[PDB]
Amino acid sequence: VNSFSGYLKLTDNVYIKNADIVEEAKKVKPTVVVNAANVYLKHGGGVAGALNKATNNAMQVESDDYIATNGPLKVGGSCVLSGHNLAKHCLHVVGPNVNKGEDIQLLKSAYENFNQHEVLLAPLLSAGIFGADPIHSLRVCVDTVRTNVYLAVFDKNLYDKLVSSFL
Ligand SMILES: CCc1c[nH]c2ncnc(N3CCC[C@H](Cc4nc(C)no4)C3)c12
Repeated sequence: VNSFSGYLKLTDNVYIKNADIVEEAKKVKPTVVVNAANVYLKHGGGVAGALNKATNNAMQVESDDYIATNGPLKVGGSCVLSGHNLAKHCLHVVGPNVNKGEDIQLLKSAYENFNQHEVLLAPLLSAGIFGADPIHSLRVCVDTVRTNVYLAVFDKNLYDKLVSSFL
């Protein structure tokens, strides 16, 4: 038993809700919140900009130190950093950005990072400003992630299309 509420169960291990991941995060304090990161961990907009703003820019300060030490992430890769006031940990995962021409097949690799964590609060990778089809992202998610994932979908209209179209 865990503390997530109001989710619809899609599969054995994947759940979905219409929710603001920031507000969902501040209420659950999950062990892991996933950030929709880029390779530079520049949290300017989308999910990342929202999570970072909610941390009072502390996520960005920590991220800049991480990059200065380690260099950029790989597309499809991830790193674990602090969750600040939102979660114990933030898993920054780099899905491919279609608006940069990155290979959508890397989306499966991106979701594989979720399997290193037993339970996660997460957005749909490569959705939103990353330019992928969210219906496809949900499919790859269901077919790749084996751990328990609670997907927060900000847009109510999108949430309903994803549920109604889910096979
Ligand atoms: C500000 C956006 C936001 C606020 N609060 C949220 N809560 C859940 N999801 C959210 N996003 C919508 C946009 C796309 C994003 C997915 C994705 N961005 C990139 C790059 N690649 O994928 C997810 C949000």
